[PDB]
Parts: sequence; structure tokens; C-alpha cells
Amino acid sequence: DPTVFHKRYLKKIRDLGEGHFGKVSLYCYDPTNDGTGEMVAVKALKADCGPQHRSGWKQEIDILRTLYHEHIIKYKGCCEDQGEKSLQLVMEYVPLGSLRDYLPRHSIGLAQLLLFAQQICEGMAYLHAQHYIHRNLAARNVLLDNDRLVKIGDFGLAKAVPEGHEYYRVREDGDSPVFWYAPECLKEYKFYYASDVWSFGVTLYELLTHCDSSQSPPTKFLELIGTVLRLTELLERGERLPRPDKCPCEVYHLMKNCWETEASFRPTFENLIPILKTVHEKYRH
Ligand SMILES: CC(C)(C)c1nc2c3ccc(F)cc3c3c(=O)[nH]ccc3c2[nH]1
Repeated sequence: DPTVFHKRYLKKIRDLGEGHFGKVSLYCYDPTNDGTGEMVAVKALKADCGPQHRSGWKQEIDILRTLYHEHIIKYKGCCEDQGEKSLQLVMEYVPLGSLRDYLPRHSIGLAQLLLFAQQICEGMAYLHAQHYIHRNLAARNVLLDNDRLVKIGDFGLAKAVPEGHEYYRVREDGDSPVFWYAPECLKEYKFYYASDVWSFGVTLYELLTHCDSSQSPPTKFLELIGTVLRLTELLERGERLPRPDKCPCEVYHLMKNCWETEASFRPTFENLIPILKTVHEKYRH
């Protein structure tokens, strides 16, 4: 099947990005040894991860392989190292990279930022339809194809939510990222579908600040704090990231709705799509 990539034909060009478990690199898959082969993104378990990360890494691959949607990064296949030196994930190559790296370099208007947001919600609504939570939604983990279509990536923290249940209670977090996480995640280690919607709210905040570092969630939360305990206490008292410069009231309201303290009262991604469509169409012309 076309899902089998032979390592001997993979010609490394450069590195592309670093995720939770893995480093993504650009390769030419070149069976004819001709320079004419297809360009693909290949992700590998980080060199300084031990054997205990292998199960989590395989799960990322297993998850992405079961996903098929226009706003999810496309699984192409795997490459098995003959000689027990691991398994590599092969994906579509999207040269534009992440929203986090794209936004600072380009002047992007509000309507387009809301279109990016809408497309993230469509992909995430699809993800939740498959009974998966992402657990690492941030602008740095959202990629863009050549016509600026959103491709959600780094599924290194993703998990199946047990059937019947609204959340998954995590065992042990290697990395967080705490400034994108809902209170129930920080306190009770519970990750609801609604917890991804919280993270989406922070990602929308990132879009509206154009991923400026001085306005980043860590920078702004550390200013409010004046750390995970104090972050938890900050959010429990109802403090939130401020309204970005030039952000309309109703768009900030959308963000605040995603940050409601009670997980079950936040909008679902399905709810978010029509609202974002409406505000997008409103703010063009
Ligand atoms: C940071 C993260 C692990 C989410 C990631 N960064 C990239 C990336 C960065 C630049 C670039 F030009 C291409 C990519 C890329 C890609 O082309 N395919 C799949 C993932 C991926 C990626 N995945």
C-alpha cells in the first residue's frame, strides 16, 4: 500500500518544527534516486526521549491515521527503521508552517483571522466527532497549507475519551502547556471536550494579538500573577486575558464564553462554527 515508506528512499532536506514527542523534518521521498520524488514531512521521536516515550509516540501515529478531514494535517504513512531504531510518521508537507510563525510576518485583517478561527473549530468539531481530545491546541500547533487553509497538527497529547464520558483523567503530564489550559485541567487533571474549547479561546486570543510575544498568554498571565497555583487562583477569581487592541466587543465575548469556569456551560465547537461564520462575514467589507 502507499502507506509504506522505505527509509532508504527518504532524503533529508531540513528540519521543520519541534512537537511534544517528535521533530518534524522535510524529506524528498525519492525511489528513482533522481531528485524528482514527492516532498513529505516526516516526524520522528526526539533523540533524547527514552524507551518510556515509545508507547505515547505510537499512540500519536495511531490517532492521526484514524483522522481524515480538510482541517487536520494529512497522514500519509509510516517509515519503519529496519534495525529497531524506531518508527517515523509521514505527513503532507505544508511549506507555510504554523499560524504562530505566519502571523508576525504578514498583515492579516480581522475577517481573515476569524476565518482561521472558524476553520480551527471545524477541524476540532470533527476531532470531537471521533471521540478524541487534542490537549495541545495553540497557534504554534496549527499549520497552514498553500492557500492558507488551517491544518491542525501535533497530536502528541491527543487521547481517546472513554465511551459515554465527557472527559478523560490524565495519568502524568510530561509537558503542559499550562497557559492554554482550563482550570479543571490544572486542578483536577480532568480534560473535557470543553477543555479544548478553552484552549481554542486562548488560540483565538493569539490570532487577535498576531502572536506578538509582549501580548502572549504567558507574558500576560505572569503580569496578572505578579506559578500554577497562582494561575489556578487567578482564574478561579474570574481574571482572564485582556481584550486585544482593536478587538471588537462581540469577538472578545466569544473568547470569554470559551473561558467560562464551568466546563459544561462553554460552547461546543459545533456551536462555535456558525457564530464565527457570522462574525467573519460581518467584518469583511
Ligand atoms: C510545531 C509542529 C510540531 C506542530 C509542526 N511544525 C511543522 C511545520 C513547520 C514548518 C513547515 F514548513 C512545515 C511543517 C509541517 C508539515 O509540513 N507537515 C506536517 C507537520 C508540520 C509541522 N508540525
